[PDB]
Amino acid sequence: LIVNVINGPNLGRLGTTHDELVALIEREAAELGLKAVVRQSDSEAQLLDWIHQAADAAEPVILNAGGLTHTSVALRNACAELSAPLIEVHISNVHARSYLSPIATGVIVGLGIQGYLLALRYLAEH
Amino acid sequence: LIVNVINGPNLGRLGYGGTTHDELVALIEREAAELGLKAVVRQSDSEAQLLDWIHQAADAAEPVILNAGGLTHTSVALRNACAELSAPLIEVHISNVHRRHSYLSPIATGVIVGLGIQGYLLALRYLAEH
Repeated sequence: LIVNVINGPNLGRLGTTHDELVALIEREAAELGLKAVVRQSDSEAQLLDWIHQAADAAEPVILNAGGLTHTSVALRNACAELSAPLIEVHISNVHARSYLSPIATGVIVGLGIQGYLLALRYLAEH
Repeated sequence: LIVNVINGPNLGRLGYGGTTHDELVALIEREAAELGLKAVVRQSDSEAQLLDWIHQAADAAEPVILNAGGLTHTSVALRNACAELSAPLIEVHISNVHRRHSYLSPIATGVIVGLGIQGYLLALRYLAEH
């Protein structure tokens, strides 16, 4: 039922606005039949807290981090504790140019912001 | 209009998806219709055959949803072949491959790994609205 869409460093900046996407994500979540706490931050500590909560709750996560994607063992460790599904999403294509991918259930890269809404659809059907 | 969905070596020997190929091939076509597309769902172990299908889609300017098998990691040919694609190419794997390096991913528009046979349908769904 409850899904956590967590976003990281250099995503508060982010062709969409803060909060086009949250609104895009939230209603689509609704249309699918879920609730998407959409959360953003620029610090790992804030980030890690939300991951532990999801693990403590067993509530699915949609994670995108920018700068802590390919640098953070801490973020990998917390994500290892996640009981319920973890879908890594990326808007840009990182492969032309990750820590979590061996701990993520699945990954989506390079499909814009619709990556988020596709991840949802998986979780819902699953 | 037309979406080419191609499958590489060993993918007809499913039985990964839980679901078999024949089942898979119908479902994709099934879910393609409701999105408003004609899923031309193919497979072969022949690398030559695959590459042809890549050329076909390149000449036609059609989007591809590619799931190579073991060629996805090993084959230069397949990247040159994919490097010809003008319209989108979505790379799809049923398992989560993170095999951690894939030739196609740096020239694929996007990738979907570890979401089962549903990656195909999520890939279709990006093409519909893009």
